[PDB]
Amino acid sequence: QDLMASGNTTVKATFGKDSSVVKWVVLAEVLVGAVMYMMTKNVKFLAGFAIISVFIAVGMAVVGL
Amino acid sequence: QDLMASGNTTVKATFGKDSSVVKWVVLAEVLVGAVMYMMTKNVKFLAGFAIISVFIAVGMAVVGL
Amino acid sequence: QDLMASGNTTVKATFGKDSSVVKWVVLAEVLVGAVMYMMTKNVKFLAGFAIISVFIAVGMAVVGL
Amino acid sequence: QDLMASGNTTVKATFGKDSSVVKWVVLAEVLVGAVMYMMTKNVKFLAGFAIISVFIAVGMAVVGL
Amino acid sequence: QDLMASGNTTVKATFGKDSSVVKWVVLAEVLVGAVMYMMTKNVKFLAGFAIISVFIAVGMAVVGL
Amino acid sequence: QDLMASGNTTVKATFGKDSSVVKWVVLAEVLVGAVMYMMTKNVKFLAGFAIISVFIAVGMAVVGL
Amino acid sequence: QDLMASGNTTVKATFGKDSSVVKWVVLAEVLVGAVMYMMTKNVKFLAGFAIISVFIAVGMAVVGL
Amino acid sequence: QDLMASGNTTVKATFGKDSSVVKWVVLAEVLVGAVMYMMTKNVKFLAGFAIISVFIAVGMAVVGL
Amino acid sequence: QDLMASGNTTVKATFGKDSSVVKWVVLAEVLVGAVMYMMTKNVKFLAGFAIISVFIAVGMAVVGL
Amino acid sequence: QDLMASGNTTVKATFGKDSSVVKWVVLAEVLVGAVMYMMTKNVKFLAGFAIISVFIAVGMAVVGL
Amino acid sequence: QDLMASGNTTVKATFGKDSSVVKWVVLAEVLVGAVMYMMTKNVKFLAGFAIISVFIAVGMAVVGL
Amino acid sequence: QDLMASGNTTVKATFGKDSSVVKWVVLAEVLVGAVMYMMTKNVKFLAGFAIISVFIAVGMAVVGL
Amino acid sequence: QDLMASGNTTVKATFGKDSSVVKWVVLAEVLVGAVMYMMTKNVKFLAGFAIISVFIAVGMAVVGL
Amino acid sequence: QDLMASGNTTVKATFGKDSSVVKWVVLAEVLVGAVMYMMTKNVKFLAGFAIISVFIAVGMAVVGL
Amino acid sequence: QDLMASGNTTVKATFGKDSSVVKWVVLAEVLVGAVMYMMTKNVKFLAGFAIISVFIAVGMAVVGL
Amino acid sequence: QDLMASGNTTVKATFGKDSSVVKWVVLAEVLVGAVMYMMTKNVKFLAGFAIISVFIAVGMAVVGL
Amino acid sequence: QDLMASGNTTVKATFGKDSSVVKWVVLAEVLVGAVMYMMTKNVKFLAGFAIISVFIAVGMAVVGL
Amino acid sequence: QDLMASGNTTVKATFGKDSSVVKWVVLAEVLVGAVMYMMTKNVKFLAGFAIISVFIAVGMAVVGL
Amino acid sequence: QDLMASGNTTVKATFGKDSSVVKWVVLAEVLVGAVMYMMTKNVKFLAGFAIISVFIAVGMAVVGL
Amino acid sequence: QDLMASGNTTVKATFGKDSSVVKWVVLAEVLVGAVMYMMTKNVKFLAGFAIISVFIAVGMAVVGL
Ligand SMILES: CCCC/C=C/CCCCCCCC(=O)OC[C@H](COP(=O)([O-])O)OC(=O)CCCCCCCCCCCCC
Ligand SMILES: CCCC/C=C/CCCCCCCC(=O)OC[C@H](COP(=O)([O-])O)OC(=O)CCCCCCCCCCCCC
Ligand SMILES: CCCC/C=C/CCCCCCCC(=O)OC[C@H](COP(=O)([O-])O)OC(=O)CCCCCCCCCCCCC
Ligand SMILES: CCCC/C=C/CCCCCCCC(=O)OC[C@H](COP(=O)([O-])O)OC(=O)CCCCCCCCCCCCC
Ligand SMILES: CCCC/C=C/CCCCCCCC(=O)OC[C@H](COP(=O)([O-])O)OC(=O)CCCCCCCCCCCCC
Ligand SMILES: CCCC/C=C/CCCCCCCC(=O)OC[C@H](COP(=O)([O-])O)OC(=O)CCCCCCCCCCCCC
Ligand SMILES: CCCC/C=C/CCCCCCCC(=O)OC[C@H](COP(=O)([O-])O)OC(=O)CCCCCCCCCCCCC
Ligand SMILES: CCCC/C=C/CCCCCCCC(=O)OC[C@H](COP(=O)([O-])O)OC(=O)CCCCCCCCCCCCC
Ligand SMILES: CCCC/C=C/CCCCCCCC(=O)OC[C@H](COP(=O)([O-])O)OC(=O)CCCCCCCCCCCCC
Ligand SMILES: CCCC/C=C/CCCCCCCC(=O)OC[C@H](COP(=O)([O-])O)OC(=O)CCCCCCCCCCCCC
Ligand SMILES: CCCC/C=C/CCCCCCCC(=O)OC[C@H](COP(=O)([O-])O)OC(=O)CCCCCCCCCCCCC
Ligand SMILES: CCCC/C=C/CCCCCCCC(=O)OC[C@H](COP(=O)([O-])O)OC(=O)CCCCCCCCCCCCC
Ligand SMILES: CCCC/C=C/CCCCCCCC(=O)OC[C@H](COP(=O)([O-])O)OC(=O)CCCCCCCCCCCCC
Ligand SMILES: CCCC/C=C/CCCCCCCC(=O)OC[C@H](COP(=O)([O-])O)OC(=O)CCCCCCCCCCCCC
Ligand SMILES: CCCC/C=C/CCCCCCCC(=O)OC[C@H](COP(=O)([O-])O)OC(=O)CCCCCCCCCCCCC
Ligand SMILES: CCCC/C=C/CCCCCCCC(=O)OC[C@H](COP(=O)([O-])O)OC(=O)CCCCCCCCCCCCC
Repeated sequence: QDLMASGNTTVKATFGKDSSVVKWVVLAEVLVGAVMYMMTKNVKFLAGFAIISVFIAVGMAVVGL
Repeated sequence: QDLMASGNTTVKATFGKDSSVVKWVVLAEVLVGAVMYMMTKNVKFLAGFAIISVFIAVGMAVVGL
Repeated sequence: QDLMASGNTTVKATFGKDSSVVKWVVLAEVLVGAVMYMMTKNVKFLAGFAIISVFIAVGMAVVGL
Repeated sequence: QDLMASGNTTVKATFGKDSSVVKWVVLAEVLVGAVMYMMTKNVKFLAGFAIISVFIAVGMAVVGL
Repeated sequence: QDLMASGNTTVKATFGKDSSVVKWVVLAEVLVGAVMYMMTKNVKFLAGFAIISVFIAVGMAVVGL
Repeated sequence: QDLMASGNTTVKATFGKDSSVVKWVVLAEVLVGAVMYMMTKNVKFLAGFAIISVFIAVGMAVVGL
Repeated sequence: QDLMASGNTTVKATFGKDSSVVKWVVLAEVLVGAVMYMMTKNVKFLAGFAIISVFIAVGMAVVGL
Repeated sequence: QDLMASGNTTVKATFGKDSSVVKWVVLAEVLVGAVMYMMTKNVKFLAGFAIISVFIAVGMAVVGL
Repeated sequence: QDLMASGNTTVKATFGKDSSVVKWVVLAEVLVGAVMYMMTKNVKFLAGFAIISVFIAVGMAVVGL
Repeated sequence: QDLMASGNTTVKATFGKDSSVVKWVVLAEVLVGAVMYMMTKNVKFLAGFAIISVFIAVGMAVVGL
Repeated sequence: QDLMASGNTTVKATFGKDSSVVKWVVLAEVLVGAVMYMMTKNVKFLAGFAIISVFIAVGMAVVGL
Repeated sequence: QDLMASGNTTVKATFGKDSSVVKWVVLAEVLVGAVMYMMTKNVKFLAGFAIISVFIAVGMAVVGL
Repeated sequence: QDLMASGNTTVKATFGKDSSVVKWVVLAEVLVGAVMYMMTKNVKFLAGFAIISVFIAVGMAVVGL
Repeated sequence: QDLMASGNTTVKATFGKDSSVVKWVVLAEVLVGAVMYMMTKNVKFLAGFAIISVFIAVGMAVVGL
Repeated sequence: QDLMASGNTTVKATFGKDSSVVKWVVLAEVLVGAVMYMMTKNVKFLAGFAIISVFIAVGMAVVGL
Repeated sequence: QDLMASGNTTVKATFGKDSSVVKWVVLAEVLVGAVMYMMTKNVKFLAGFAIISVFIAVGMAVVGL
Repeated sequence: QDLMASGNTTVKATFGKDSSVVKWVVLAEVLVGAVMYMMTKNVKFLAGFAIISVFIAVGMAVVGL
Repeated sequence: QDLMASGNTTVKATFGKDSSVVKWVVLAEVLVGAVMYMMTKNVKFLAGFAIISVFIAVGMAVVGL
Repeated sequence: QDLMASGNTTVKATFGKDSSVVKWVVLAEVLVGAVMYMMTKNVKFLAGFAIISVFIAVGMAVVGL
Repeated sequence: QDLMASGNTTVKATFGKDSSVVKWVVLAEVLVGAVMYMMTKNVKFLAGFAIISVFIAVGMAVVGL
């Protein structure tokens, strides 16, 4: 008797591991990092996209959708 | 002579430990954390999904539904 | 010559220490706290369910139903 | 020559210090306070049942039934 | 010798668990919630249809028509 | 003996899943979001139309008209 | 038996993909961005008109008017 | 059946490519840059008017008024 | 044998699609919107006359006078 | 057989495009904007009289008095 | 048949281009600017009276009283 | 028919070129500059009273009271 | 054959342009404005007596007593 | 034939230019300003009594009692 | 014929130049200044009691009670 | 006829020159200064208690309680 | 021939300057002010009893009983 | 001939200087201040009980019961 | 003739010097201070429980319950 | 007659010296210190867990639960 069971499918494909939103977030990270590195010359901005990637992976395994 | 005993079943499966609402809350946490980390570069946002998980567990054992 | 003595039983089992209404109130507290913590990142919301629990206990001993 | 002297007994046991109505009023106070605290997070609602209790005591000593 | 026994049938099918009025009430809830969420951006409006559903169920079991 | 059975058809096509009112609500959401994003520059307004869409779907399956 | 079918045409041409309101919103974005960049010298304001454009496109395909 | 078609002309000549407001914005940029360069001696302020100019051009071609 | 058939003509020209009352209502809307926008500076008042117009159209087609 | 046709003339000259009320509204806008700019130093108040002007024009063409 | 034509004269001399209210507004601007410059040492306050002057001029030509 | 013409005299002598308020503002500038120079040893504070003086002069000629 | 012609004189001097009632209304406005300005510090109260004056003038010319 | 001419004298001396009420209003202004300045340290409160004084003067000349 | 002339005496001695309320206000200023200086180490708080004193003097001469 | 004359005594001994509150303020100053000097090694913190002392003296002579 | 002259004495001592009712009103004012100040921390409540006192005095001199 | 003289005694001992109500008000002040100081860390809450005490004293001397 | 004398006992033991509420307030202070010190590293939070303790003592001696 | 005596036990074991919350606070301190030391290389972060420990001890002895 679960009254919100009908939506998982949609959610899983719009906000999920294989979805467009996630790729847009990672693309934004790349561009922000490049623009900041040009202005400050600080190496901490060259790792940005890596730490996010691993993070997202570890996250989606805890939800189990 | 308990007059609201008939509903527990439904409640327990719609708002419970094994329910879709809880997974949607945790998914929202992941996405909010990623978007905030991209804009501020602050590490406090990388722990978000963990502290929530433990919290929910400790909560559902106190209700005992 | 008490004219409302016949109802205590029912009341005590519908609005009492061992009743479904109380568990629904505590469950609502858990869910509200999680949703608020996700949006504000403020630790005051992680204690909610504890303070309510003790409160209810201290209350039901003063009524003595 | 008091023409309403016959009823005190009944009144004293239905609307009195040791009566069911008073316990139902205090129980309602507990429940209202918990539900309001969950929605507002304001501490003024955690004192409700105390101030009522003392109040009722001081009242019943002035009537002297 | 029950003088209003003839009507239950009609009532049970016009104002009952399986009736059109109940579905119209739940539909109104959905639409009101969507319109309010668009104007305020407050999440309390996304739960509306669930709490009503459970409520109606628990109600119709107490009447026993 | 259901006395309001004659109207479902009309209702289902005027206030339903495939109806004009729903599309006008979603269009209003798009426009409100764009105007607010221009003035505040806050990303929470870029998700508006998605969360509403899923919501409506999950709603219309619970009514079953 | 749809009772509001007569208006779509008008709506689609006044609040639509090819309408004047949308162009006025995008023009406002350009001007706000220029005035803010002059006062703060922050590059985040140089992307404004792009993100809005894509957004509107993705929106109008979900409504399907 | 476009109900706001009558205004484009006026808008296009008051808030447009060939309008006085745009020239006042660029003039303000020149003056702000000179005053800031005098106080800080930083070369980033000598490019201000160029980047704005190109920006406005690219903007007005996307609106197509 | 319709006993009120003689009046439609008059009604249709005094309270109708092409009548003076409707234009006075729309004129009042324009003036109220301008006066409110001057005092609050809120954009919701700039759409008033549009939503009314479409509304009236959709209405007069349902009456069919 | 239009029973309110006699008044348009008067209305059109008292509440119209060429009327004193409209000029008083625009004058009030100028003065309010100046007084607010003096106290806050915010540029949004320097555009007030323009947006109103265009608005009124677009309005009076939809009424067609 | 203009019913408010009798007042323009008075208005034009009390709230107009050559009126005392306007001079009091500009005087207030001068004094506010001096007091703020003394406390912050920020040059943006030295232009205040100029931008207001031009503004008022451009305004009074659009009203045409 | 100017309805606020009676006050200029008073205003001109209380908030004017030859008034006490202006001298108090300039005196405050002197004292603030001395106290700041003692703590920072920065020469920009030794010009304060000059730039204000010229400013006030140029201001009072634009008001023409 | 006008049956109420005898009273105009009296009316015109008791409720008229040159009458005591009007001066008492304007005096009340002055006092209310001062008391409100002292408590709120809002400038809208400093214009009160002006707008009323013009209003009364424009009114008495429309009656023509 | 003015029927309320007998009272002006009294009014003019109780609610007038030379009356006690006006002095009490100005005294209240002084005290409110001092108490607010002590708590906020904002200079806008040091001008209060001046602006009121001029205001009252300009008011009493328009009434002409 | 002044109807509130009887109270000046009392007022003048309770809310006046030589009254206890004024001394309590100045004492509060001293204490607030000391406590704030201890926490911030900012010299603007060492002048507080002086500026208030002069202010009160200049005020009481304008009321003339 | 001074209506608040009865309290001076109490005030003068609780908030006065010879009172405990003043000594607690000076003690707090000593402790804050020592803790700050330990962390920054800046000599400006070694004068704190002196400047406060003189200040309080000069203050209490202006109140004259 | 005054037909109600016999009662003044009684009235003057029950509702008068030296009567118990007046003291009860002033006592109520004190208590209300204290309770409100405790809950809001707003200084306007500390003046209550003073303004009432003067008021009553000025009132009883106008009646002359 | 004072008709309410019989009650002063009772009033004076229930609502008076030496009464329980006053002590309960002061106790409430202490507790409210402590709870607020814990949450905000603002020193204004540490003076609460003092200012009330003096206030009550000054009040009871004006009533003279 | 004190009508609320019967309650002091209860009050004195529930809201008093030796009561559980006071210990819960001090415990809350300890926990809040520790959590804040962990996040900010500011020493002002290490004194919290001391200043409250003394405060409560000084308070309970002024009430004298 | 202590009305909240029933809860101490629970409180003492959930918020106490031997409780899980305290250990979680100290664990958080360790982790925050390590992460900060890695990024800044400042030795002040290596003492964190010690100062907290002593603090908590000294606190729990003052409450005496
Ligand atoms: C729906 C369409 C999505 C389209 C995705 C394309 C994204 C392209 C973004 C490129 C922007 C580059 C701008 C930039 O680098 O400026 C630097 C600023 C730094 O500002 P700050 O650190 O000084 O406060 O950086 C910032 O502060 C933030 C600016 C960038 C944030 C906006 C992008 C958010 C999109 C996230 C999508 C969420 C979808 C639900
Ligand atoms: C029923 C369908 C549920 C679908 C669940 C999908 C959720 C996907 C959400 C992704 C949104 C990402 C937006 C974002 O990151 O923006 C950042 C903002 C921060 O705003 P602020 O901190 O500046 O005030 O973040 C915010 O402030 C909050 C924005 C996100 C909150 C909306 C999500 C709430 C859904 C909870 C479901 C409750 C169900 C009863
Ligand atoms: C009879 C069936 C009971 C079913 C119980 C299931 C409860 C599940 C509730 C989950 C709701 C989550 C919504 C949420 O978190 O939104 C946050 C808002 C906060 O609003 P605000 O602070 O901005 O004013 O939060 C709020 O403001 C309040 C929203 C939640 C209140 C509704 C729940 C009340 C049920 C209490 C039952 C009483 C029974 C007599
Ligand atoms: C004879 C049988 C008695 C049974 C007693 C059981 C009582 C259980 C009550 C639980 C109700 C909880 C509902 C609740 O908390 O909602 C909050 C509202 C607040 O409304 P508002 O503040 O926004 O106006 O709260 C309210 O506004 C008031 C709602 C509660 C009032 C109804 C209870 C009155 C019973 C009193 C008995 C009198 C007997 C003569
Ligand atoms: C017999 C045919 C039934 C047809 C059912 C279709 C229902 C469709 C309703 C859609 C209406 C949407 C309007 C809306 O969302 O406006 C918001 C307002 C909120 O007003 P407020 O909160 O500001 O006071 O919302 C409101 O305040 C209430 C407006 C909606 C209430 C009217 C619907 C009641 C129908 C119930 C049927 C009962 C049958 C016995
Ligand atoms: C029947 C014809 C329907 C036609 C549909 C076209 C809708 C087009 C709407 C475009 C309006 C844009 C205005 C806007 O963005 O202003 C922002 C405001 C925000 O106000 P606030 O947040 O500051 O209180 O936003 C608001 O607060 C709300 C303003 C918009 C609400 C009005 C639209 C409601 C239509 C819903 C239709 C219901 C049908 C039953
Ligand atoms: C119907 C005729 C439409 C005419 C369209 C022409 C638009 C031209 C607008 C140019 C305004 C430039 C002003 C400006 O840049 O000031 C900056 C402010 C920023 O304020 P803030 O960030 O400090 O709160 O910016 C703001 O905060 C917002 C100010 C701009 C908002 C007003 C424009 C809204 C028009 C939207 C049309 C909706 C139609 C339904
Ligand atoms: C309608 C008439 C328009 C007249 C146009 C003439 C503009 C002349 C402006 C010259 C101002 C020079 C002042 C200056 O350089 O000071 C520097 C400050 C920097 O402040 P900050 O960086 O320290 O926060 O700079 C600033 O922070 C901003 C100060 C300048 C902003 C005001 C100009 C805005 C006019 C835009 C017109 C919009 C029309 C809708
Ligand atoms: C026949 C003799 C006439 C004597 C004329 C002398 C008038 C002197 C009036 C001075 C009253 C000042 C009181 C005041 O300022 O209080 C403010 C209140 C505001 O109340 P609110 O806004 O909070 O609802 O303000 C108000 O709300 C209204 C209070 C004032 C209204 C009473 C005056 C009406 C007289 C009009 C004469 C009509 C003759 C037919
Ligand atoms: C008939 C006898 C008249 C006696 C005149 C003596 C007046 C002495 C008044 C001194 C009061 C000082 C109180 C004070 O400064 O508190 C500040 C508050 C501010 O409140 P807020 O801004 O936070 O809403 O300030 C306020 O909000 C308003 C409080 C003061 C208003 C009351 C005085 C009104 C008297 C006007 C006389 C009218 C006669 C018709
Ligand atoms: C009738 C008896 C009068 C007794 C007079 C003795 C006054 C002694 C006051 C000493 C209080 C010291 C408290 C203090 O310094 O705290 C600082 C706060 C600053 O708060 P903030 O700036 O952070 O908002 O400071 C504040 O924000 C304000 C706190 C002080 C305000 C209360 C004193 C008002 C009394 C005025 C008397 C008016 C009589 C009508
Ligand atoms: C009623 C009992 C009074 C007991 C008096 C004993 C006072 C002992 C205080 C010792 C505290 C030492 C703490 C310390 O030095 O920390 C440094 C901080 C500096 O903070 P910041 O500069 O980084 O913002 O310093 C601060 O920022 C401020 C912290 C100290 C302020 C609290 C003391 C105020 C008491 C004043 C009494 C007023 C009575 C009405
Ligand atoms: C004949 C015996 C008289 C005995 C006199 C003793 C009076 C003692 C009164 C103490 C009551 C304290 C209660 C209190 O402070 O509560 C605050 C409320 C405020 O309510 P609100 O502002 O939120 O609407 O305050 C109020 O709203 C009003 C509550 C107080 C009003 C009742 C007192 C009226 C007595 C007047 C005597 C008239 C005799 C003809
Ligand atoms: C007859 C028996 C009397 C018993 C007296 C014992 C009193 C004990 C009270 C302890 C309550 C502590 C609660 C507290 O501190 O919460 C803080 C709130 C602040 O709320 P806010 O500022 O956010 O609106 O604080 C408040 O807003 C107000 C809450 C406290 C007010 C209730 C106490 C009133 C009793 C007055 C007695 C009057 C007798 C006629
Ligand atoms: C009846 C049972 C009582 C049980 C007592 C146990 C208390 C344990 C409390 C531990 C809470 C720790 C939470 C915490 O430290 O979070 C920090 C926040 C700071 O918030 P902010 O400064 O950012 O606005 O801190 C806060 O802002 C406030 C959060 C803590 C306030 C809630 C505790 C109040 C209880 C008082 C009892 C009154 C009884 C009448
Ligand atoms: C109920 C389950 C509890 C689980 C306990 C496990 C705690 C593990 C925490 C590890 C987090 C490490 C994150 C970190 O080091 O980031 C550094 C930031 C510094 O931020 P800032 O200084 O730049 O403002 O650090 C911060 O600013 C603060 C981030 C850490 C604060 C969150 C932990 C609070 C838990 C307290 C429990 C209270 C229970 C009532």
